[PDB]
Amino acid sequence: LPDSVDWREKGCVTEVKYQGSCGACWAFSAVGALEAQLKLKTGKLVSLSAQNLVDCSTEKYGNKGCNGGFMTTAFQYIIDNKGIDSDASYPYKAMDQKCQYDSKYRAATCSKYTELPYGREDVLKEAVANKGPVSVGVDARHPSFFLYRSGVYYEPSCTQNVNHGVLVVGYGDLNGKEYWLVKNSWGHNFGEEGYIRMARNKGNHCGIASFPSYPEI
Ligand SMILES: C[C@@](C#N)(COCc1ccccc1)NC(=O)[C@H](CC1CCCCC1)NC(=O)N1CCOCC1
Repeated sequence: LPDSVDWREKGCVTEVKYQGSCGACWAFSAVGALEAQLKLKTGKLVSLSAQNLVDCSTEKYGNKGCNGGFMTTAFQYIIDNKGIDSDASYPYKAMDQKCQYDSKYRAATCSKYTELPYGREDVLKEAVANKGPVSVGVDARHPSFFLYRSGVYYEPSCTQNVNHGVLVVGYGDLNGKEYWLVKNSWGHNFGEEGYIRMARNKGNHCGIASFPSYPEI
């Protein structure tokens, strides 16, 4: 496997989004993963509608919109629905709205998704290298997480009790510290222009490899 990977260098990652006061991290995590697959398949990089997921992949999928959801059930919604609209056609309002999906604005489809084995960072590395960005959940409730600015994030108080959906778009080594390159959805003001390098091969730090999954087209 390559020593380092950065899907941003392959034009497979869209701009960092700002979720605001709506707990739609799971939706942003899901579309980010599909966006990479879409690019890989069609050659075009297009942001997908996180709102579409918020408004439509709901109760039947065990999701609660601005109050939380799952990346895997979101993927299944896209599969069941036969598509997801583009972010441009169905803009993010950081609010729970009535489902307004319209296939005339479909920008991607999904045929299946895969959930990686719990806590295996070697398997996650392989997926990130061979398949593309992977949706994951991390424990982001520690004060240090919000204040992250640079370097490789390592928080002794972190746990494998995950609560925030984000996206791994690569991995590498910085000054002797292995890391996972994570795309967040708290805008460009957060961390490194919206990204955070989280400790890798440090005993599944913050549960990063606890619940990984990726979709395919
Ligand atoms: C709302 C949230 C998103 N957005 C942020 O959580 C609160 C929070 C606040 C600040 C910093 C970190 C986390 N999380 C979710 O949507 C998480 C994502 C999920 C991803 C897979 C692994 C488990 C976690 N889901 C979630 O909270 N629910 C799942 C569905 O029922 C409702 C609750």
